[PDB]
Amino acid sequence: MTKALFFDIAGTLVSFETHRIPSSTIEALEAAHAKGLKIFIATGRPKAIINNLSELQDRNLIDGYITMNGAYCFVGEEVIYKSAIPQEEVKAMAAFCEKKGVPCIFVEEHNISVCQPNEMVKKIFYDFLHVNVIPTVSFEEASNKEVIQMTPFITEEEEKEVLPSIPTCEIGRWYPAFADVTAKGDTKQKGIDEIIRHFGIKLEETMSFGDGGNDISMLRHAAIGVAMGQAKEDVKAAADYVTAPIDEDGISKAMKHFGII
Ligand SMILES: [Mg+2]
Repeated sequence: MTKALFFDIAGTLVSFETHRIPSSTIEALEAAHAKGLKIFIATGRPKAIINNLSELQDRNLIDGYITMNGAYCFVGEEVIYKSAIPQEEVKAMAAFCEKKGVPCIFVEEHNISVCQPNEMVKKIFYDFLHVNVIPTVSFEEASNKEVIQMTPFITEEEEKEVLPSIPTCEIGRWYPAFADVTAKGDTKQKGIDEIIRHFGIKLEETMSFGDGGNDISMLRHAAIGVAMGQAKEDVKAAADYVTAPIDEDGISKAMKHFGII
C-alpha cells in the first residue's frame, strides 16, 4: 500500500487560476499526515522561489522536497542529493540565449539570477506566477557559475535548435513559455528514488500527482501516477488514474478513491 506521496506544486497543489491551494487539499493532506503517509513536494522550482506553500509549511505537513526537477533534494535541513550541470553546457546555453535575445535564469545552490530579463519574464514569471523579482547578472558572469538548473525562456523550436549543444542534460516544462534544464538523469523520477532510499520506502509503495510534462517520468515511475483533470492528454496518458480538475477537489477525490484517506 501507499506510504509516500509526491506532489507537484503548480496546477497540482496550487491553482494557476487562484494562485491558492484548494481548501480540500489542505484537509486531505492533514488527514493523510495523521495516517502516517509521508508527504513530499516534487517541483521544477528551486527552493528560492517556492513562495506559495506556506499553508502546508506552517501546518508542518511536508516531510521532504524534490526541487529543481530532482537536481536538489532535501529532508529537513539535510541535503540528500544534488547535482550540477557540465560547464560546457552551461556556457553553450548562455551563448545560445544571448545570441537569440532571450532571457535565461541560472540557479546555484544558494543564489539565483536572471540574464537579460524581458517581457516573457515579467509576463509569465512575475505577473502570472507571482515569483519575487530575481537579481539580474550578465550572461558572462552566469556562464561561469556552478549551476544546478537553467531556465531558458525558449520555444519548442528553439529548444530543438539548442539541443545539440546541451547533449547530456534533461529538459522539461511545467509551463509552456520556458523550460528547465538539469544534468543527466535528473528528473523527478530520480528525486523519488533518492527520497524513498532515505526513508526505506519501496517504489511499489509510492504515489505521484502531477499536471505537467515535467511530471510524466514520475507519473510513470511511481507505483500509482495521478494526473490532474485539466492536464494535457500526454500527461493523462502517463498516469494510472485521472482525477478531477484541481479546483474541483481533484487531490482529495483521488486520495479518497485510493483509500489513502
Ligand atoms: Mg505543474
